[PDB]
Amino acid sequence: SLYGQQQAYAEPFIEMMDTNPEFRDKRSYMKNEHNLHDVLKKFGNNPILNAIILTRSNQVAMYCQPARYSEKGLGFEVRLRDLDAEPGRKEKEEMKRIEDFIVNTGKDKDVDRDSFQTFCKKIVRDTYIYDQVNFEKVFNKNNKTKLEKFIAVDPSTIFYATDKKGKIIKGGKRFVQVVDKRVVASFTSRELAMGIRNPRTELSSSGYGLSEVEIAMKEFIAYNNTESFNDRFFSHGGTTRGILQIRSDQQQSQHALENFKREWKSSLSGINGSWQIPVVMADDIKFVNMTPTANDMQFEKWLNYLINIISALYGIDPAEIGFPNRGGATQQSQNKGLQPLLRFIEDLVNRHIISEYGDKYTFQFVGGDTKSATDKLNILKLETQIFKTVNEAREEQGKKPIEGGDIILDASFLQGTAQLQQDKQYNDGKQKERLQMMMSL
Amino acid sequence: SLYGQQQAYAEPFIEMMDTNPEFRDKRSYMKNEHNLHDVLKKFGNNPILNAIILTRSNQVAMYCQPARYSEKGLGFEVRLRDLDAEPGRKEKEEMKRIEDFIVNTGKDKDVDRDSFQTFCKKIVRDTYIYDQVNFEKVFNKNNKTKLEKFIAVDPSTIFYATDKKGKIIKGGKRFVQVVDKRVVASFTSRELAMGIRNPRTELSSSGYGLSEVEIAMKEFIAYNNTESFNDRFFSHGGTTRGILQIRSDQQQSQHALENFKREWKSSLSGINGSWQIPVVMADDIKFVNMTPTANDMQFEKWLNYLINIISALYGIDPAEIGFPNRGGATQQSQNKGLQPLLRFIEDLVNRHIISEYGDKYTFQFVGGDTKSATDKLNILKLETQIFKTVNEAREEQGKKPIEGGDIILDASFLQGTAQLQQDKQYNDGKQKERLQMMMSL
Repeated sequence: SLYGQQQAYAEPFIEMMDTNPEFRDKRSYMKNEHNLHDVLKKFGNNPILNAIILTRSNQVAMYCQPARYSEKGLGFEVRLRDLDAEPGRKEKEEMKRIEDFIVNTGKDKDVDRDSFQTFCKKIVRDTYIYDQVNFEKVFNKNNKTKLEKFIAVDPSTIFYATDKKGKIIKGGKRFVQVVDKRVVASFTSRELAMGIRNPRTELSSSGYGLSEVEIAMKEFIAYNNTESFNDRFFSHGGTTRGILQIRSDQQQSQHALENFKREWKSSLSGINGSWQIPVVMADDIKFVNMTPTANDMQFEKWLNYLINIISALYGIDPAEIGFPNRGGATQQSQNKGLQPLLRFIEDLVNRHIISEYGDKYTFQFVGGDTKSATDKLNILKLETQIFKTVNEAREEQGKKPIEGGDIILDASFLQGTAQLQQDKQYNDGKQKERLQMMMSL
Repeated sequence: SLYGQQQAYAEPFIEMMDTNPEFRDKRSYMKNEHNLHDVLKKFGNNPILNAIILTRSNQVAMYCQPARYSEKGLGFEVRLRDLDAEPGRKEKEEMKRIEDFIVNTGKDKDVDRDSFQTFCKKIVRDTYIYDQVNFEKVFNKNNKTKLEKFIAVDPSTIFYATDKKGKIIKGGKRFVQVVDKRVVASFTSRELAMGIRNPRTELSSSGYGLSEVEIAMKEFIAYNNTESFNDRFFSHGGTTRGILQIRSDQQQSQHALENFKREWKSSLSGINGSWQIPVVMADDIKFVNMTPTANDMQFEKWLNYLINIISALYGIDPAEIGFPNRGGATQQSQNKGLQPLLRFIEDLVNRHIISEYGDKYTFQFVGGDTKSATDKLNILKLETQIFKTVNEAREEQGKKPIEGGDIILDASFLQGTAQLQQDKQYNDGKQKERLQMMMSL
């Protein structure tokens, strides 16, 4: 079963003829194709698709460092789940260790291993080519419970493993790695993640994703063709402006025509000839125009239309990649497109890595804050009216408490205490004079 | 192994026929080419690509000096990792030494060695041509643990070394330098860095990067062709405006025609002839127009389109390099393109150089601050209400404490202490009169 024991079927009830009994084929949406990822692999060098992948992965790479060490606060942090909790002495260190582990992508430092930045750039590229992310989790050999590394794996090699009954394996070796159409490795759900952005309930989708490259493939082909068309004017075309027709009772001999070519070029070619005019006394002379006097690119609107569609599927403003936005206006779309990718990476990290440390922690990317010394002083300038005595503030600075602190900085607070002092001095007088009268009587 | 021992294969399982058993070839994306960097080397003189490389490396060069000595605060600094730590007496000097070492690119001063500026300009050029940065680390001959120099190395000469089993070497001499297709040097991971901006999980990518010159190569070729086309009007073209057809019962002899050319030029050429009109009494006279009356460049939109694509791959505004932005609007893109390059250089420096000094330190580029004397006085003008006595402020200035300091500059603070004084004088009176009554009784 794909998810678990259920009485609704979640896979094709009759076993479709997969090429191999051991794994589920990545069939195209229409089943017109069975090797979809080798189709999509051909577009991974497309310049528009790479402009999208590079702009997004450059945006993502800025978060990869820890916010803890980044004075602007931009980055990621490992945090307790509850905002109300205060972390214990050991929890603060465990969170710092998990942060360090993520940064190093593993327990020890090793320059030969990917950084978290390289990992994120990899999986972003994989999401936007394949809509499939995989990374292997490597556990300590002596202690299978202890995670040592996580490494990104080529998604085109990873397939769901299938039982002889055609059911997807659960609980066992759920995944296989296939190279040259033989299984070279296998993995449990514990050892390999799979992440998908565009899920489907469709039974024949078999749990695989859906690439925008598949959806937009016609548009990419049309783009490629219009690019080749415009380039072939130079690469393959006839640029010839026209034909100079000279006509007389009979055509010139080839010798005559070649020394007429010498008369021409020695008198009229280049800068040296540039403003001379030939005189010719042929019976008639005509020039036939075969091209426009002013050539430029064609199908510009067609290209714009195509790229507006492809950008709309990926959720990017064409203006970000150098194309007119046919909507005619518009940052908001950048935010709307980048935030889901960040959340997807967060979801993967939380489910697969942090879950080794248990549910008390959470991994989140965090933006900066507008909490300068000025802003903190404005806040405390209100908190000292509302809450804080001078000495609480100074203690929060690590500055020694002062005699004459322990007061709120409000004139009414002091006017109250000045009242209460008099109240005390009156009750003291009243009670002492009562006692003195009782002792007199 | 590329990264480390793993059960997922990270390289082509069957050894592909590399040209040499000893190193991994830099195959093109489609494997259409095996000598990719000698292809890319031909574009390193491209004017558009150099306009990008020069504008970026000029932007980067401003950071290269230390912020410590730069009164505007712009530059780099070596810092403790934790923002909460206060550096020890020896740590402050070690950080200054590491800064000096970076500036000098080595232990001693030597005018023959690259400065950090020259190093950064080099590796920026290398990133944007090859997407591969290499620098060698040279250790002291007497003490292999002590770093003496780091020097940038030609990335086109550096290849991954491969075992006889076709596996990339790890732990040993991971890198070789190849010149004239023979190995002239070898390096461990300790002795040579490799940096890559555009990583791939693709098994056949073999750990190498992906140049935008490779992706955009068709666009660069189209650009080159359209430039040659527009130049060849002058360099090679016929600029001839038209043919003056004069016609009569028979063509003039060559002698007649050459002395007609003398009659023409002596009467009509240059400024001297400029406003005279010839009278001619031929049977018929015709002028055939062979070019437009007003010539200008062609395919301007095509060029703009191409450069907008190339700029979008590199992440630069065309307006920065003298082209219309086809998006029609837009600094933000400059920031978005320069910040990743800075972070990449930071990541390389942290992983490879600072790591010799251990994880307690961090290298970062830092911008200036808006912390003039005015801003500091505004901040302290609030801190002296919220936190600081006069004497703490003066001590922070190195100015002697004054009698009548030790007070917060708030009227309520003084009104409180003026209360508390009276409170003391009352309790003093009460307690002394209590004692005097006890002694009387």
